[PDB]
Parts: sequence; structure tokens; C-alpha cells
Amino acid sequence: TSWSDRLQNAADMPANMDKHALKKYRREAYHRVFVNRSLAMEKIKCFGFDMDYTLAVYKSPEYESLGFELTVERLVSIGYPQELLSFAYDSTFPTRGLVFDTLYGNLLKVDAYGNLLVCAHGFNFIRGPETREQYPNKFIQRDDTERFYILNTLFNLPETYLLACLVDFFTNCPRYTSCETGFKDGDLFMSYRSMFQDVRDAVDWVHYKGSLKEKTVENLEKYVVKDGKLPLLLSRMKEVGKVFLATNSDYKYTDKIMTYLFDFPHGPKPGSSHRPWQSYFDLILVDARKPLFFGEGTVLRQVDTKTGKLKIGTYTGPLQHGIVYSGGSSDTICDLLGAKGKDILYIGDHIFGDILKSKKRQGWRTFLVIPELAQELHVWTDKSSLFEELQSLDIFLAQRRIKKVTHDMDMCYGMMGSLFRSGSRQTLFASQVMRYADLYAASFINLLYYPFSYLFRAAHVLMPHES
Amino acid sequence: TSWSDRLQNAADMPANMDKHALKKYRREAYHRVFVNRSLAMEKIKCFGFDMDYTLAVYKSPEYESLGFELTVERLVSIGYPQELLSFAYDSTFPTRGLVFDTLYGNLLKVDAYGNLLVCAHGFNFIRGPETREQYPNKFIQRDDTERFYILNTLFNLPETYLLACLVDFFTNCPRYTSCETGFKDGDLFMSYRSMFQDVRDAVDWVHYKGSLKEKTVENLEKYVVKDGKLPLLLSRMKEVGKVFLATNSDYKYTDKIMTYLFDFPHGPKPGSSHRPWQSYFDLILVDARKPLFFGEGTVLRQVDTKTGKLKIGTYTGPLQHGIVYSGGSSDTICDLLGAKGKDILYIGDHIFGDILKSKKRQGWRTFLVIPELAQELHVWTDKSSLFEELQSLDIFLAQRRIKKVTHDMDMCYGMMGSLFRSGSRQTLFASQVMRYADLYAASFINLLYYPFSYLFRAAHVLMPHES
Ligand SMILES: [Mg+2]
Ligand SMILES: [Mg+2]
Repeated sequence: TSWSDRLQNAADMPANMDKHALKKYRREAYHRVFVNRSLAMEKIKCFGFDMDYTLAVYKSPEYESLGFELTVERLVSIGYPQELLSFAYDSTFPTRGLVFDTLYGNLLKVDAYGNLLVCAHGFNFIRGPETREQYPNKFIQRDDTERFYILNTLFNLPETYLLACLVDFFTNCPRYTSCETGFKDGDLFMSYRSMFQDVRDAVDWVHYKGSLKEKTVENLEKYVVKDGKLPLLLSRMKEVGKVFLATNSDYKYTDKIMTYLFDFPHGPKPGSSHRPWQSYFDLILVDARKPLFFGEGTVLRQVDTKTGKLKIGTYTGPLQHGIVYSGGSSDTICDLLGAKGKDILYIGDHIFGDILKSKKRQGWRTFLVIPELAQELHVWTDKSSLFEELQSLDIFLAQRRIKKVTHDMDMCYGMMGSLFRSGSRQTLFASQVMRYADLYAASFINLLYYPFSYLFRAAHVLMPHES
Repeated sequence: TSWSDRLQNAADMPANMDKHALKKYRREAYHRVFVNRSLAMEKIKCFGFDMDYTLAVYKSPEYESLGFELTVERLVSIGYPQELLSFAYDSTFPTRGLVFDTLYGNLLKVDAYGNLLVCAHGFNFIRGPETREQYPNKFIQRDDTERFYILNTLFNLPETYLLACLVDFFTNCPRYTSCETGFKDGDLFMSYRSMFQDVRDAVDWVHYKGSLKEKTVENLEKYVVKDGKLPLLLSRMKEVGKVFLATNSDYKYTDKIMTYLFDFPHGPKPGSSHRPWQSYFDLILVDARKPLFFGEGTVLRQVDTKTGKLKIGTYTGPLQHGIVYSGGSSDTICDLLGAKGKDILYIGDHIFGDILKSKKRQGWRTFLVIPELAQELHVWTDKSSLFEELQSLDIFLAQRRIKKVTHDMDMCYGMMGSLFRSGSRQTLFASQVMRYADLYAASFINLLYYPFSYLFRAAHVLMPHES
């Protein structure tokens, strides 16, 4: 099964708010909130939510497969070869947080320090010695954003795989000659960089100018996890604080998704009257443009909720009941809900644009949703054997077996391994989760299972000379 | 006593290279190398050294007091008031790694996340509630380099204290009216920012156009720690690898300092012939301009070692015996010593310009010298009681006593507390040591006490969900 299967299984369950049931439930990994830094919930005055891959978790592999399919069609449409059409999305290939090197056309799994853990060129996994040809120090300068692109979001799962399909196809298609930095077809040269830009633009185009959204919304059961405990959680938050939505997506789409998310015969709990999704929020903001939202932002606009268009002009009014904002900045939230950054818990899946940025620019408290965790956890438990074997093989040498066992652990997760590590080496992703997510979970719903008085605790950190 | 007292005490001792003596010596905190990330020394092919506050550790408080005294004289010289002349350097005030806020004229001790641990305005320590006036979220955006300056080096110890003297003097001098962002004297307005720039320029001027260097070199016993084990360590490194000097300072100064550093009746060991400092290095480079050195660098020049001037032109030749370089880049070192970044251990005291930058830009291995550690360690041991009391007071509540005990621990270190923490809260400095220094010690000489085969080990890191 998939991580969205695990999530949706848990979603289909009623909430048993009996306090002993709660305590028991959240000691189970699947339902636990994990803590990187201590957070006293009683201090949180505003709970803020992201929408895509946070409140609205898209079913896998269905959604990735749709995105891939329409990206490929867009590319064939602009003149890429018909062979593309025979590609089919494969969920066992891509892991999130990979770096596409646009110079050399490789996918890299790196650690926090730019060190190379895995290198695939198409579907060929390049081993240690061979990577030194292009990476003399087995290292990339990942801030070199012109050359290196980090495929940080679940939205990038289909393109991670498509990049590899395309490198593989051109490499092995006799019409094209492979060169260091791209492919020659007679008098046309396609660099990996230009190829990469096309894929990137086509993904954007599918989400913005194409048919992805329309196809999602016309079959919401197929594409979006739904959970009757969402209204319960939000109603409970609203009892102790303020709740807000801040989404990069536009009004029309947010309304269709959010309406689905709340589409039950009842309100917070079974038996209670249904109420519109907007009622659960003290402030609703779309077209956020995160991460820029956490700095200068853009001009504050007001949505005409009847037409779905923006009113003409900058909005200069106060928080009214029923107003929906567009644009603005993180200061809009603070000022209008009368909060300081440390009074806000923002909940989101984008490690960069939701968590890193809110934490560094603004000192918000952060909760990261990691939808893959719901399944990464089952693997970590079931194959704790291998990791233990590896753990123990590092102490006995304190070599070829370290390498063989690493590969066997990593393969259980997929061709590109755990989101969090390659053997004993932690990924950039893992290290940024630890660095900037105060709390993290497989789902935001795991907060339901903790009283609002709860103190999420982490042990104090000590330097080597201090221990 | 001072940290340089501790260092010089250890320096005055001969090396007992008996292997059992070695093992014993380095288990003592003062002589230990501390490990943030595992490092196999057998992999290191080049050992690179910084000079100022690394090889050449300046005696405290003598050196800071000299710098302060000449900075103050420079300022009076350009028209600051004669009262400045009655200031005298006080070593118990400043801690390294403070942030001067140029808007409000405060010194801040912050954590990795910009959270405020201490705020002093002149010598007035502003408590929790009062800091919310200027810092509504008790937080600064430390990347806002136009507003916030981090006083990261031992060279900045005198200016940290001078900033506070000056804020205190203008505040309490009846000629000046204190405003939010600076001081009014009739028709002249002095912002904290313009004041700060003057101090900063005057420090630069003292080091570059003034008399600090001349006064150092005319009394090297007073101002610079010297240790007969330096040549031993370097000779031993040269047996297993290549040794290089890369200093921001110029040739003439480097030669006077380095000659002092090696001024013993003997060479590597007692009884052996003395040899010139340059003989210990496979590559010597001055005017490095770190951190830019770790990127594009500057043009490679060759020093005329007879005149102390640079030859005219870019140097296009190979590594020759006896050549001294100026400028260039980190690639100069790699290319000319035929090394890759992970074959280099660079040793230095500048957390930013030596360690952070070499690690992020180039993947060098890093050893940070923390000269204050030689004394920070004695306090941590002797007052382990207080920290233990605090440690234990955090678990019993798992408040006013947490706060009172924090202050008593921090005061043992100075008015601005440990370099590494304020109570249980770790400083930005501490967190960057952990993040970018693979190894660290109170002195580079602590490497002497470890065989070159040694494996510096750190335990593998696990995420909360993995433990
Ligand atoms: Mg999202
Ligand atoms: Mg230095």
C-alpha cells in the first residue's frame, strides 16, 4: 500500500475523545506528533494552515500519475517526441527532496553538506568511483541555484521521475547523440538545462493554464483524502485561539477543495448541523505567494467571493466577518489577528516556503506535515533489523558489508531510498526538518490527540565539550 | 586568570611523546580535540593553517586593551569628545559573538533562531518585558546585515566593549539628548548606526593605517603566545601530508609574527638545528581575503620576499620552492597541492570566514580554534553545580528560580555570559560551531596528542521518529 492509503485508513476512523483512548492512540508512531524543539501549546494563540498537501492531501499514486500524464502531453504538444507518450508513472522510482543537476542531467540525493549519497543518470545508478569524474570531491554547492534544483515538494514527484525517463530515453534513442551536457540531434542541441526548464514550465502550465485542477475537482474521491475529524480539530482550536488559512492557491480552487474537505452530513461531530468551511476560520487568505509572503509580500487584495475575481484596488479595511483576502504578507496575519510570531503555529508541508521561511524571517512556530511519513514509519519498524545490522557493523570497525547492507535497507523504501537517509547518512531534507520544523507528523490531525495544554518536550542540546 | 594565561601555561610545557603520556594528556578537557562529525585523520592529505588567533594567539587582556586604546584615540582624533580618553578596557564586560543592533544601539546575545537571550543598552541590561518595546517578538532577523552586525572575532572584543562605553557615555552626558535611534546635540544628530560605522572604521584604520601592528611587533612577548611544540606538530604533519598557510594578513606582518612563533634555539625538538618558519610549509599564502577566497577569490600574485612588495602582474607559474603567494583562491591550494576539499583539514578561529565558508562553498574539513575555551572549560567544570541545579529545575516543572539560577551561572563567565549559552539556551555561536566545525579545540596544538591514524568519532544522528 501507499502512504496516502495509510493516511486515508486513519481518516475513515471516528474520533474517540475519551482521554485514555487519546493517550493510548498517540503513543503509536502513526498518530504521534514528533518534537525537534520544545513547544508549549498553551502559548499558541493562532493556528494557521496551508491547504495543498496539508489539509488537502492528494491520493497517491493517482494524483502524481495524473500530473505526469498531463506534463508529458504538454511536452509532446510543444514538439517533444511521441515516445514520451509510452512513459507511465512509476511510484517506486522517485523519492522527494532530490537535486536535479542541470549541467550533467543527474538526480542527486545529498546530505546537509552537499555530499553525494546517490547519483542516478536516467535509471543508471552511478557508483562511488564513477561520480568523481563529474563531482571530483563528491560534493555540490547547493546554493548554486542556477545549476542545482531541489525537488522539495510532493508536486515535484512526477517531474523527478519524468526527468529520469527523459534522460534514459534520449540516451538510448539512436536519433540522439549523448554529450557531456546534453543531447545532439543533427543541427539541434538540447542541453539538460533547457530540457529541465521545459519540464518545469510544463508542470507549472499544467497546474495553471492546463486541465489538472479541473480533472482533480471533477473526481475528488479519486484524488483527495477526506477526514471527518478536520472540523472537530478546527472547532476545538477555535475554542482556545484563532484559526487561519494561508494558501498559495486561488479562491476558486480553494473553495472547491475546502468544500469537499468539509462535505459530511455533520459539523464538528456526528449529529451536529453541517457548517460552511469558511466558518471555521477567523482569517482566510489565498494567492499567498509563499515564501515572498514572509517578507515584503504583495499588495493586500480582497476577493469577490461571488465572482471569484479580485476587487479592483488594494484593500484598506479591517477584518470583517466573511471577507477573504488575496496576497499581502505575514504581517497582515499578525496585525489583523493581533499576534506575534511566537503566538502562531503554522502548519504546512513545504519545508522551504512554509517552515524554513516562516521560522527564519519571522520567528513563527512551525509544524511540518510529511505525508510520506505514514509509510516511511512502517518500513523503519518492520526493517529495523537491517538498520540495526548496519548500526552494529559501524561499531565493529570501531566496509564492503556496510555498502551492501546500506543498499538493502534503502531499497525497501524505493529506488531512491528513504526520504530521510541513505543508510547511516541523513539527507538534506532530514537535516532541515530537524533544523526548522519545531514539530512534525505524518498528518496535522495528529494534533487532535493532544490537549491544548500539552508541553511538547525535547531534551536540551549539549555541545561535545559540555557532555 | 585569563584564557591566554591558560594557553600560555600549556605552551611553556615540553611535549612528552611517550604514547601512554599522550593518551592520558588528551583525555583532560584542556588538551582534548572535540568532534561534531566523525573525521578519519588518515584521509587528511593537507593541513592548512590560519595565522591570527590561530597560530598567533594574542595575549589577553593586553592585546584587546591595546586595540581599544588605539581605537579610542583614533576616534578622539576625528572629533569624538575627550571623555572617551577616560575609558579603559574591561575584559569582564564583552563576550564574543554579540550582535550590535545599529537601529536601537543595543548589544544582543541571540540563539540560532534570532531569539533574544540578553539585551544591553550601554551597561543597562534590559529585562524580558522591557525588550518587547523594541523587539515585539523577542527576535531579530539576523540576515538583515544592514541593521545587525555580529561581532564574531576576538578582534571585535575591544569594539564590543567600546560600543557599550559609548552608548553609556552619551546617554548619561548632559550635552546630549537621547532619542530612539541615536543622540541629539543641538543641530547635530548622531544615529547609533553612524556611531557604529565610525567605531568599525577606526578599528580597521588602527589595524591597517595606524600603529597597532608596529606596537605588537615591538613587544611580541607581551602580545603573542609562543609554544615550542608548534614546530614539532608541523614537522610531524609534513611526514604524512602537505602543510599550508593561508592568512588574511600581509607578508611583512606574517613574517615578523611567524619568525617570533618559531624563535627557539631549536627546530622541531630540543637539540635539533633551528630552521626558518617558511621551511615548515609546502605553500604559503597571504592577503587571502577570506571568505571571498572560498569563491571567486582574487588574482594570484607573487610576493617579492626581499622587498615585501608584490611583483607586478598575475603569477602564472607553478609551485616553486620558496615562492610566497598573495591573493588567489581556495582552488589555488587545491590545484597546486593536488588535493580535493575532503583531503584538506583547514584550522582557524573565524567561525564565518574560515569554517562556515570553507565547509559550505568548498566541502573542506574544518577544525575551529576557540581560544576562550581554555577558560570556558574551567568554569563549566568548577560551576557544574549551578548548571546541574538548572538542569534539575527544568525537569521538576516537567520558573522565577529558573531565571535567578540562569543569571548566577552566566555571571561566572562575565557580564555577557558564556560564549556558548545563556543558561539552557545555546547561542548562535554554539549552534554554528556544532553545524560547521567538524572538530574544535581550545588550541590547534591539541592535534599533537593524537596519532595521524586516529578516528575522531561522533555518534550518528537520529530524528525524533527514528529514536
Ligand atoms: Mg502545501
Ligand atoms: Mg584568524
